[PDB]
Amino acid sequence: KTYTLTDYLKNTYRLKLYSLRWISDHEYLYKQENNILVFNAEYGNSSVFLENSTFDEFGHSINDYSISPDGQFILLEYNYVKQWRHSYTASYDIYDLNKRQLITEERIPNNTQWVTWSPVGHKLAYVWNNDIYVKIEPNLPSYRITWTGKEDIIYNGITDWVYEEEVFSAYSALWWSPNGTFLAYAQFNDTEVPLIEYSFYSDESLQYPKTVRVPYPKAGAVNPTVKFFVVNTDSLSSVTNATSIQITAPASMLIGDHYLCDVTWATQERISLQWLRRIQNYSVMDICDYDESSGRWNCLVARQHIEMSTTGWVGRFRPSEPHFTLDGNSFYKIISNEEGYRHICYFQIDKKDCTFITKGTWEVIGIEALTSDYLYYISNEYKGMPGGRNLYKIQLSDYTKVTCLSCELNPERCQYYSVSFSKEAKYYQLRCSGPGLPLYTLHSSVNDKGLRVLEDNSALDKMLQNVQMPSKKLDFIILNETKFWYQMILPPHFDKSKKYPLLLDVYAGPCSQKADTVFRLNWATYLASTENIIVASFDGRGSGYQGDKIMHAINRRLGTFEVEDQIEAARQFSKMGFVDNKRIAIWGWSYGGYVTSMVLGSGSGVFKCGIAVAPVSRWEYYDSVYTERYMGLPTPEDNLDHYRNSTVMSRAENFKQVEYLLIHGTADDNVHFQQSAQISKALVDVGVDFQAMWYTDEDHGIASSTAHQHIYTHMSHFIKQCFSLP
Amino acid sequence: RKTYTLTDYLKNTYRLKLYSLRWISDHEYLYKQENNILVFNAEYGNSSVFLENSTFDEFGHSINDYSISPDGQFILLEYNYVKQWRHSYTASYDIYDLNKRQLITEERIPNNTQWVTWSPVGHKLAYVWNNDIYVKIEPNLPSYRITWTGKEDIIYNGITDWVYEEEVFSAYSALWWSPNGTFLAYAQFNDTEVPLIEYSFYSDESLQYPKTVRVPYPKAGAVNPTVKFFVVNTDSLSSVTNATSIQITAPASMLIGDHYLCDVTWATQERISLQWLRRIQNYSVMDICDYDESSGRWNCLVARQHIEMSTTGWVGRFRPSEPHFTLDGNSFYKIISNEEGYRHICYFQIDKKDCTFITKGTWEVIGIEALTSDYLYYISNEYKGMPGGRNLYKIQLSDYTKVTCLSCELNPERCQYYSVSFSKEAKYYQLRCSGPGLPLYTLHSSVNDKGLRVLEDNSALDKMLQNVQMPSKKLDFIILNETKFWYQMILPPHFDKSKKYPLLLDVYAGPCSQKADTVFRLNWATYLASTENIIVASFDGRGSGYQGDKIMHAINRRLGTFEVEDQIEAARQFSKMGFVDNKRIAIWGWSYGGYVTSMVLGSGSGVFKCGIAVAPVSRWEYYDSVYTERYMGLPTPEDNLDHYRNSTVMSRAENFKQVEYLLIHGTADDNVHFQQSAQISKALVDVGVDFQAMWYTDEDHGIASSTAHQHIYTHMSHFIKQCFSLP
Amino acid sequence: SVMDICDYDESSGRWNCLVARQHIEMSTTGWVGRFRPSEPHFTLDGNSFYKIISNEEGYRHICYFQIDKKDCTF
Ligand SMILES: *[C@@H]1O[C@H](CO)[C@@H](O[C@@H]2O[C@H](CO)[C@@H](O[C@@H]3O[C@H](CO)[C@@H](O)[C@H](O)[C@H]3NC(C)=O)[C@H](O)[C@H]2NC(C)=O)[C@H](O)[C@H]1NC(C)=O
Ligand SMILES: *[C@@H]1O[C@H](CO)[C@@H](O[C@@H]2O[C@H](CO)[C@@H](O)[C@H](O)[C@H]2NC(C)=O)[C@H](O)[C@H]1NC(C)=O
Ligand SMILES: CCc1nc(CC(C)(C)C)c(CN)c(-c2ccc(C)cc2)c1CC(=O)O
Ligand SMILES: CCc1nc(CC(C)(C)C)c(CN)c(-c2ccc(C)cc2)c1CC(=O)O
Ligand SMILES: *[C@@H]1O[C@H](CO)[C@@H](O)[C@H](O)[C@H]1NC(C)=O
Ligand SMILES: *[C@@H]1O[C@H](CO)[C@@H](O)[C@H](O)[C@H]1NC(C)=O
Ligand SMILES: *[C@@H]1O[C@H](CO)[C@@H](O)[C@H](O)[C@H]1NC(C)=O
Ligand SMILES: *[C@@H]1O[C@H](CO)[C@@H](O)[C@H](O)[C@H]1NC(C)=O
Ligand SMILES: *[C@@H]1O[C@H](CO)[C@@H](O)[C@H](O)[C@H]1NC(C)=O
Ligand SMILES: *[C@@H]1O[C@H](CO)[C@@H](O)[C@H](O)[C@H]1NC(C)=O
Ligand SMILES: *[C@@H]1O[C@H](CO)[C@@H](O)[C@H](O)[C@H]1NC(C)=O
Ligand SMILES: *[C@@H]1O[C@H](CO)[C@@H](O)[C@H](O)[C@H]1NC(C)=O
Repeated sequence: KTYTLTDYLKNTYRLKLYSLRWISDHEYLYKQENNILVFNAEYGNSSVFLENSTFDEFGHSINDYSISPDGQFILLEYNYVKQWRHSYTASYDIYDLNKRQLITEERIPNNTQWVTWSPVGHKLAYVWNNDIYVKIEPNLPSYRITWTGKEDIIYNGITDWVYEEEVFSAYSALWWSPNGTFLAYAQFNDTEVPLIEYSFYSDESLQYPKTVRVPYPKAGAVNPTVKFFVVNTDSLSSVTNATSIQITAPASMLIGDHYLCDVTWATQERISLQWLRRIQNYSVMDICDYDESSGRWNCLVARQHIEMSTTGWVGRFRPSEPHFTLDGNSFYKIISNEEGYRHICYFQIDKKDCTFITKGTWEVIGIEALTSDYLYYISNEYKGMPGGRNLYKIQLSDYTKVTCLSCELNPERCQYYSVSFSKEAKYYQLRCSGPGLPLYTLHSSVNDKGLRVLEDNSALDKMLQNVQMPSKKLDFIILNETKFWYQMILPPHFDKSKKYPLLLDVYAGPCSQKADTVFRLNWATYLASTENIIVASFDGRGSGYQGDKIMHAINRRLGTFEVEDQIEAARQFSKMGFVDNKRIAIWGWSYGGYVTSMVLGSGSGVFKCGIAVAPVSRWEYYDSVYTERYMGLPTPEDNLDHYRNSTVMSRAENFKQVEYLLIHGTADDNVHFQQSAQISKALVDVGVDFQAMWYTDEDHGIASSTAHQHIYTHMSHFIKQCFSLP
Repeated sequence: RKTYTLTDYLKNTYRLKLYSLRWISDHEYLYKQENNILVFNAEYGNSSVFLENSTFDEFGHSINDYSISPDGQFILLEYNYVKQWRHSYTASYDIYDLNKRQLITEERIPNNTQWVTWSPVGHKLAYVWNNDIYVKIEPNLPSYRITWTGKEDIIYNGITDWVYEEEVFSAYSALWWSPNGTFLAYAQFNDTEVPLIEYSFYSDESLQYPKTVRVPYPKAGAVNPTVKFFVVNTDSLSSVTNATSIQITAPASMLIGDHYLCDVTWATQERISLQWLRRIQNYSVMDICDYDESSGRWNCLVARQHIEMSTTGWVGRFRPSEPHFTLDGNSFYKIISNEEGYRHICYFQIDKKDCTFITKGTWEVIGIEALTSDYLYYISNEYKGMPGGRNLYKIQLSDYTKVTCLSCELNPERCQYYSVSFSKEAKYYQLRCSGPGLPLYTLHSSVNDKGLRVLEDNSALDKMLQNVQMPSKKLDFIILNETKFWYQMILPPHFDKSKKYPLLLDVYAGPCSQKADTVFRLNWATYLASTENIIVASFDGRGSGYQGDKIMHAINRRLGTFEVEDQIEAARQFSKMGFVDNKRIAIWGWSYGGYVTSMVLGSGSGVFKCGIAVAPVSRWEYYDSVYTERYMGLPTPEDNLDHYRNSTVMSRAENFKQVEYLLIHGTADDNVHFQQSAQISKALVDVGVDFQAMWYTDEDHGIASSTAHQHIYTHMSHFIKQCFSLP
Repeated sequence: SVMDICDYDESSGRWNCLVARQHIEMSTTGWVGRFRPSEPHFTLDGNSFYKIISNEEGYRHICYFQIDKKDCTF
């Protein structure tokens, strides 16, 4: 038997996880059953901590919970209503975590946007109607920090649509000081930001469709503006409104449109801020000390470090974050070296030049932990594979003596790692993501030895024994003296003397990686296991984790090299002799939707057919922060010419050679239906037949249980027919 | 050799020729030739060139349409045509003088003018601009502002709001001149509490943010626009003072709740008839209103009121029918359902309560086309007992039993569908013939009744078409409970009853619909029948029109029931007929038809393999109030909510697992909103049924754009071909 | 009246006057200046300037301004 569509859609063969949240440097929590238990590692044992049926009589079903770092209060989250990718709305209730009695008075209000404990003690910070509130005790009246909060126009301590999606990847824009004395926050001003407007059809009982109006800056439009503040949570009278000390952006930033792109505390009294110019090739970091006598914040002009880029933009998606030594007089941050590669720099607060603590033809992925002895980080060095993740440990006292940690713990099963550290890194967890079944293991960083297996996924392993699973290749091809990596999802009982159809699974967007060592049970698994379709993905120009030379390649030049490199990919695959040339398809979601569209638009005649889900159609339609990073401004004096040369509409005439499926959710707040509306219109006008599917009230995820089920069924029907599959 | 292909249909290969004339006097009409516009003498035809097409080019715009003043002195010129809804649009206007030689330059008609009309004699103008009414006594003089209240999307003076345009007046105009252009009567519509349908218009790829279009549109049960009525006196317009308009208020029984103004007809120089309709559309009232000098006001005497009601259904076919006053205005004729339920001509006296019927029978009068003093002229489907035929009749007024069929016999093989254009006092008439053969336009005298000349016999079209293998049309009936129900079939050429043909059921099936008729058409079906060998059939079952009230009011308060079942029963009778492949029977429709199709596909009947729904209604709460409520009453617990509730297509989603479905809809459909199809797709996704969708960006209800018209038919053609396993 | 202080940004090529370097001069008893606001005399480094302004007794005296501080000293 094979891994069917219903198997993927009903999640029969489930990957097991080990999610743990460290309350301390010793103990973590795990939902094992329905209820929460406290685990250790010092003698190794564990005990039952609390039940989801200690709050059975609560009345509601809790969406999430939160522990107050001191361990005295639990914060229960229910009435969850989703907004965008991260933003949402909930009701919150607090318990005296000891007595497990509900805190009855001064309750946190319904319709709260964000809530967060101080890193120590049990202070609260919440956002409600775009305003910031603070609760020193979970049973005392809140202290109202901001008063400017206005729906859709002024966000205090939460992000607007674009800062949520592209800049912070979070709703909240609040940052407590290490020891909970100071609360920093951003305030976003959407006043002149244009609204995207779209209909929401709602339940069928809704007679007249609603119009949703999100302030959303499309490429070139009036962006939001941002101010930054710090407030002292201790000294906080009720007799007088709380005064909030502003920190303005540096001069070189105030001179034109800009973004606040990083917030990192250093000590109780030191905060660091990274600002980005709207043209995202220049970025500045301010370090700001508190003044005990002023009550104010001073960022020294000489202390300003600058992150520049003349080959492309800055960062991978945003400038990298700093990690501060305990004294706060020094920090490490991942940056690009003189020849492309992204490595860790040791900055001395009181000067300009870092020195690189790493070098070579491989990028560092992220800094995971810092002690005053070593520095822990993830990279793709092992076996010079960019699609692999391994955990490394570098000695601060000697930068040349770098010991690996994960790489060889299990080489065959495990080439892709992530790590969750304890509260001071006395222990750490390893998520192995593949290419074998995910493996979760608890280690001690004391003597770097392994403690125990947390999840070896043998349960899933056992019921995958009588399934004919797809296999997976992961290898490079050389193009113009460059290693370009691809992956293949090969059908079981693969026979390279046979000719298999192929689906090119494309994302291809800036700094992407579709060819990795990650193990996945997805739609491609069904396609190979059942339909005997090879599913392949190729990391061409503009993909990530290979240096600035490959990644910046598409700078100001989207819809070119990454599009062209996807076609060349197929040519290479087919010319490996196991591919039916006559049956090659292409598909992608979001950016990949755009690339698929572009390829089917290119007229190369490699591709028989293709699917594009929520594609971009022309870059002016997508949002400023993302689009402008790689494209610039759509003005005649910048890149308006190329914005025009990259629209899918302009290639409508070419879709006559291909069978095409275009799918889009009508309530897609991210990639707007508009984009697909313009593709279809463009196609109609040249007289090309294609398939279409809108999804009423689905967003960019098309993630409703029933919609998800439907879109994959539909696409399966499409691909099979295109492929003459019975 | 060859057949009627898709490109044929789509590229308009075999054109159909019309003869679009405009009467101007009693003996003369206008036609266009080399683009040159000529006047013809009906008696002789010694036709001279009226206005050669070289006069308007250096003038430098696009002459979309034109209009002569009735006295013949001035030509109105329409340009910058920008469409609103079905009828409503906006344009710039220049006036051209024949006598003074050149065009007018001073006090010019505004850009963005909503509507323009001449007085019925002379050369007065009345126009609406920015929802307000203006009058030009002389094309060159300043205009007198009649109304100061008009506010965009809210107060509509002399033009209709969305619903009144589509549903009541089938016009953008709410202006009616008195016969000799002395009085200007108008309606004012208020949409203050009318909710707005809102939808994205996407425009050119150059528009960065989609525009939200917003339109006052009462859905079933929603707050309706209100209506007031006025008459102004144009001869007594003062420059020094604001012109006063006299309000005629609706009768007591109408103000007692929501209502509509449905009809406006001037009777005489100083007499107007107004028909009002209750919101529950089974009770309507006609007011005859006379001017009174010594008061200045208008009086509609209670004793001259005329109630027109229905207990089986609604009043009228779609609206109460219009009066036809005798020259002296003391009497009128109108089509009303009789005691048998058949629509016939009733003769009414202003100063009396009962009418007397002057036609009767098991058939219906379609329209009163002319009324002289010797003859009533009317179109009916009496001939041969074919409800799908239309012929011309004259009633000898002096003895209404003496009736003559003017068109029946002229050419009974070629011609059984007719319409008529009468000259101003009916001295002459154009007869248009629309089927079953090729269209035929003929010009006639009323005195002798002799045919004068063939204006257009489509021989040009006949020439090419005898090389093409064309489908026949069979028009017949089947008997269901000793009731005849008619169908038509577009039969592939060389049709063989030994063979089993795939069948496509072409469905409208709205109230008072008629899909089975004698009209000749060149459509998508002509292609399916000729090229693909699909039998396409249509069937007029219960709810359908021109066959009496018993059949038409059968769906009263019960939409999405009998008209749906009768479509299913049709196909059954069509299989049972012996020349139909059971395994290949599809169904498709547009508007109401799209609703029926969807309702049939979800039926569980299992008769139908696959179906196509274009811009369907999904549930009746989504459609406009005056159409829907005519048939459904209000969606309330007190009226007809349960049935609104049972008659949605969404509640049948589960059953779509049984058919192959294609659901198509334009996004800028202001009529049946894209909403309706959004809710269908969503209901289908929710029960895990696979269907096919196609949205059309910025298209409206007609999906009428050149390229979008071609696209949708090509798309449908592929769906049908696959469903029927055609290569 | 408002004194803007504008710097040439090298990478830009453009000129920029930061709002925090804006200096306001106004009068409640009449017009600002003798016939126009007074001209600034900058110290060599550009960071400071002297200016004749009316003092709180309506007497025109030399005030010492810092580019960043709103308030001067006479
Ligand atoms: C978010 O940004 C908005 C600008 O996009 C800010 O709104 C501006 O603030 C000004 C002061 O409140 C407005 O009015 C000015 O008021 C002064 C008072 O003395 C008058 O002299 C000015 O003539 C007057 N300006 C005008 C043109 O009326 C601005 O008009 C106003 N701009 C807007 C709303 O578009 C918001 O205050 C800001 N919010 C926060 C808290 O940062
Ligand atoms: C259009 O209709 C509205 C009612 O929907 C009328 O507005 C009312 O005006 C009267 C004044 O006599 C007020 O008492 C009401 O409060 C108003 N209603 C609302 C909610 O606006 C208005 O009179 C109508 N306009 C015209 C031209 O007749
Ligand atoms: C991890 C998924 C993701 N995350 C992000 C946000 C970060 C880049 C910060 C991570 C973005 C940027 N909006 C996208 C994205 C969306 C649309 C397009 C045209 C391009 C990129 C995606 C892809 C997706 O939503 O499917
Ligand atoms: C002849 C065209 C037409 N004219 C009219 C207007 C009158 C009935 C007054 C004549 C209407 C009524 N809105 C419709 C119609 C539209 C939608 C629906 C659900 C039902 C009926 C159509 C059908 C169409 O638009 O194709
Ligand atoms: C929130 O929900 C409802 C208000 O409709 C009410 O029963 C309850 O008191 C509210 N609770 C809080 C925490 O304010
Ligand atoms: C705080 O500020 C707001 C408006 O700025 C004001 O209305 C309110 O009274 C103030 N509250 C206190 C306690 O001063
Ligand atoms: C209408 O439009 C044209 C072109 O903009 C212009 O010549 C004319 O003066 C405008 N207005 C009037 C009053 O017709
Ligand atoms: C007529 O009425 C309008 C609006 O009521 C008023 O403003 C105006 O004074 C009058 N028009 C003239 C010019 O007499
Ligand atoms: C038009 O009709 C009105 C009202 O009957 C009357 O005053 C006038 O005589 C008529 N004018 C002409 C020219 O017929
Ligand atoms: C008989 O009456 C009608 C005739 O119009 C027919 O369509 C229907 O099937 C029958 N009715 C019932 C309920 O038997
Ligand atoms: C960033 O990009 C621009 C546009 O290509 C380029 O001219 C320059 O290198 C950078 N601009 C600035 C102001 O730093
Ligand atoms: C400037 O003058 C105006 C008008 O005389 C007056 O309202 C105001 O007092 C003055 N403003 C200032 C800033 O003194």
